[PDB]
Amino acid sequence: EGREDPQLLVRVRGGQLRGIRLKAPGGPVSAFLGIPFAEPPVGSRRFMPPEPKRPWSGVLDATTFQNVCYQYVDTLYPGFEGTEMWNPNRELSEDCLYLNVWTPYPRPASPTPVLIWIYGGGFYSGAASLDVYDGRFLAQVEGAVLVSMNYRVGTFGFLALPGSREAPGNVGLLDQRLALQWVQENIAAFGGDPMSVTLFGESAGAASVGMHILSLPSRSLFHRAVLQSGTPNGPWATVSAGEARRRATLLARLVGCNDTELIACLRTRPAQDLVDHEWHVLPQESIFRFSFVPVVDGDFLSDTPEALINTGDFQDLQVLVGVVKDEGSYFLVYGVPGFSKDNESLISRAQFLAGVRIGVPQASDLAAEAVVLHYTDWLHPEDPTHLRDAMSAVVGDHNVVCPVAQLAGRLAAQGARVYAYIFEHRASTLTWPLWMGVPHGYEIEFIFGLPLDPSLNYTTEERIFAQRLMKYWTNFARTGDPNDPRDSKSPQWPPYTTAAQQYVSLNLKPLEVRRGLRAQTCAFWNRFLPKLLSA
Amino acid sequence: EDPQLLVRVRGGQLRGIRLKAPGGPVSAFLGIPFAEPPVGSRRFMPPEPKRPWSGVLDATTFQNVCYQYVDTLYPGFEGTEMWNPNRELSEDCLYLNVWTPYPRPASPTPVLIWIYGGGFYSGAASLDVYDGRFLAQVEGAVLVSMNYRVGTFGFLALPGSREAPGNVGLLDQRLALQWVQENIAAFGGDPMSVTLFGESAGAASVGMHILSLPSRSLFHRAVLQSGTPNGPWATVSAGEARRRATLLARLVGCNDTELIACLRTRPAQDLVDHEWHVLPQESIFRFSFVPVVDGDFLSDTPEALINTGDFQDLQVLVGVVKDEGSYFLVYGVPGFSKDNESLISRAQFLAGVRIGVPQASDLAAEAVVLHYTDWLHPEDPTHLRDAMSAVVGDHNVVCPVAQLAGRLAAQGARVYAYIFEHRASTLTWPLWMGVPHGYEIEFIFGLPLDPSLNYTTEERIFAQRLMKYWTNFARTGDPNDPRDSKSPQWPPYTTAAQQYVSLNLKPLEVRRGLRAQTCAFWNRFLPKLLSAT
Ligand SMILES: NC(=O)c1cc[n+](COC[n+]2ccc(/C=N/O)cc2/C=N/O)cc1
Ligand SMILES: NC(=O)c1cc[n+](COC[n+]2ccc(/C=N/O)cc2/C=N/O)cc1
Repeated sequence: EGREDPQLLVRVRGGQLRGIRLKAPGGPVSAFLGIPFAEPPVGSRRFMPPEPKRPWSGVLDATTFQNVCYQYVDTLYPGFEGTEMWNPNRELSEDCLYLNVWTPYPRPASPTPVLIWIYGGGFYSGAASLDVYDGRFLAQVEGAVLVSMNYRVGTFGFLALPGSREAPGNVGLLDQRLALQWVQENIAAFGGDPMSVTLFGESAGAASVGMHILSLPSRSLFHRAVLQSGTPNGPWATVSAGEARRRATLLARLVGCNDTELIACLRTRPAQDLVDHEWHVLPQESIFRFSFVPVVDGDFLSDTPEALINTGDFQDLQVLVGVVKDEGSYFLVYGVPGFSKDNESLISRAQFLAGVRIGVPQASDLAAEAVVLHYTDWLHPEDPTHLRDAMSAVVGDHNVVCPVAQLAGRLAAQGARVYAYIFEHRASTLTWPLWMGVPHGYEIEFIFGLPLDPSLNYTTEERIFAQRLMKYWTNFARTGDPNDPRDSKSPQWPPYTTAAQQYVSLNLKPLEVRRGLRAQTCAFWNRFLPKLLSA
Repeated sequence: EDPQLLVRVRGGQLRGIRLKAPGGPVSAFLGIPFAEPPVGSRRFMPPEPKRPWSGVLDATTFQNVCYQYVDTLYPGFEGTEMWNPNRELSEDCLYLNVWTPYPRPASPTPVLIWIYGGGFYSGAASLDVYDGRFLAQVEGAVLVSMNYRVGTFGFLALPGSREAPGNVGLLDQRLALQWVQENIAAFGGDPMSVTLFGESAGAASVGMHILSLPSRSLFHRAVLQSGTPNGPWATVSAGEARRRATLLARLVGCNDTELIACLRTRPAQDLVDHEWHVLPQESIFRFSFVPVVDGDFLSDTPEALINTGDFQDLQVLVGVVKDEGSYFLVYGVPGFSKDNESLISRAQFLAGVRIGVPQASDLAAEAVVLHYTDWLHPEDPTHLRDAMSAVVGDHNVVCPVAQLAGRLAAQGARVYAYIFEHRASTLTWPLWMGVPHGYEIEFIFGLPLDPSLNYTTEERIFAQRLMKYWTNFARTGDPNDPRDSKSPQWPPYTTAAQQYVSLNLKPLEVRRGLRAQTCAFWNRFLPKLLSAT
């Protein structure tokens, strides 16, 4: 204070922050990285809801990203950029309840709609500091205020002994909520408009967006929601209390540990230890299942997300939801024998039948067989390309595409304004093999405008496309309508309705309007497969 | 005394009639007895060979139609009456007809034996659509069609009983086949090129002869139009037969002997009267008295027999029409009538599915419903109505044909498949029914060649192709024109390629996968579903 840049000093409820002038392609952005928003959920506060960050004295340095929440680091393909980019890029620490604010520089004159990013990562990983989450471009180019919060992933954030006091579960969501509160209270200090807060996120982040939609206390904290390749409903995003309990207790067992005693013990265990074992607690060989995820606690989540979407009403809600061309593929290389990033993963019907059990771990044989039955191309039932692609499709449809359909469906049905997309563009920079197509999580860098960074080798059409997506997103943030209110030479993105089921393709090509998110196959997943469990 | 019209078969002498076919004359020997009238004590009994007769049996007129339900749902309406008996009903109806070229062909000629449909409860070999004159004249075929007992008379089985062993309508047919073997040379027929062909139940029977050992020496090729021995309707288990028999017997006021005797006492029409009360569910495309897995004629389930059989010295021509199921929707599926577009509501669809797949558990019905629902257009009646048509067609004919065509090929039979896509210009059912069950027969039999029938000339030409495929198939085991390169070729249906041709007014187009996905559902998952629940 005195010699430094007047435009980078902001006070927030917790006290004084000094941010950083960051270079974006189009010019400078204000950045306030690693702002604490909670008391470090450390020591005795492990598993506990976050507590509001106690005000600090002097100026907090908000110039660099803070610690990433303690998490499993993926090491299946070490060195590989396609997994590296998701890996923590800051120190792993339980003290990681920090959030990031990008805004134009200078900060916007008039209150500016807020985008709050919630990262995915299966609820066991992710960090708002990942390069693909860099909000400088949306800040710079769209003049948006962008906020991303770390929240506790894995056990630290989602280990629950439901009903207990010391590990009530969902605290990762509560961290998220707490940041959302933080934005309400503090965002105006940055020229953010607390009255125009959009949540967007992807994979688990989307599920988290969704759960905020579905959780009353969160509802007053944002106005519009974007769920990219994630939904709070679906087989992966939550667990029953019983399952949470069973997993928490087994994880306990596995590290050597009445809920207090158990949790107390868990709290004496080193972070790493918990991480080291978080994945041993899954009931089956699974892909796209994660150990510690939001629990249906009958608190944060009053009931199952399934119920909550089926029955709640979503009047004041505008929701942009969508999927990528290939939700499944990514998950295939991490547990489905046959699959790899290093070959074309042409599998056998055996390997498929197998992968279906892994992909749909919750399936009884009959269910699994229905899956196989549905996805087999009965012309080419032995066809490795088809089976590989089917396997992709199964995992993607089951965990992402169909829940998204269900979600957009029920949401529209219940008077929410829903825009739907399928993002069909494969980053020209993608390092995954062509077979994986546009895999889970690979629209994010476009939404964020990474292509705008010339030093990132994206093609010029990827820059144009990036701005387009950024337009959509920020338009949607701004108005609850991704559409450019002026510009109408460009085709409209109709709301997804139950009657029309319209959604747009997001390619390099202009918006193509399609009907039915896998309407047919999703009938299978959303309508039939449930009934096949009931017997 | 035209000696062309004069044949001596084993049983004595026949006087045929010289019939005019559009391109010349044919010898028709109609009303030829091939079994002792299955009357009186003989009712429900296997047919015994007709006793020899004195003098010259007038064989110029069709004989009685086997005693069957006459359909009344739309009286006077050509669309239904065309299937109704066009002769006097009578249990005394074990006669076959032979058309031949006139003159009697010089060299032994491939015989096609037609087995009519009629759900095993009706049909007759005298109906115009089974007129063998065209195939005799145009294609030089010796064409035989028998009557075989239908309904209770042909198929009321008290399995294991002496006096209603079951499958006697099939035995009737087997007898006609023996009769052809024993007699057809006398007509110029080649008892070494006998091709059975038939539709609906006529196909199931054709298939049942494929599946029945005694029948195998009685034909070489088989053509199964729009029906199969496998599948939901063509057979019943012994227990279900017994059940329906005993039930029918209850309904007409009656150990097996003591019961059959009583059924024996009953005027035909009394049996026919109650023939329908005996279906376990409010069904469609389900018939009360059908061949029974008796462990005898059918040593095991057609599925068992088609899964496990060896079929490598067998050629089969199988196919379906575009709308197998539609026809059946008007006969018990609320909301369907030939007298509107039958645009149904979602509810009527879920309902018209427990009637179409009557044996479905709610789960299986739901399975069917979710499968057939166009989720882009979930409530659009045009779809629901077509899906209904589809459900019933696929369930009953298409997919059964699929499994059959698949199993036969797998197990070494040479198989040709088709989907018949041409709707007759003269069709009397409304358009929404498309190409209903049964409506390729007119074409195969070459009826469009009779100019007085007001078939378009493009249909005349089509009929001719079909007759040519069928008779080529009859001649050679291969429907393809054995000299004629300007194609395309009808490839054998194989389990790999699953190729089959559309028969329509365009040239053959080869499609692959006979509703592969949908039949997957029907032939793979549905069994598993009910096979648990
Ligand atoms: N802690 C866990 O539950 C866990 C940890 C690691 N994996 C495997 O990491 C592979 N991987 C890598 C990236 C993603 C994407 N997440 O949004 C998902 C996955 C999981 N597939 O089953 C699964 C579960
Ligand atoms: N005896 C019976 O089981 C019976 C009698 C009459 N019908 C009604 O006739 C309508 N109909 C008319 C023609 C056909 C075609 N058969 O190949 C089939 C059907 C049956 N649909 O459920 C059905 C069963």
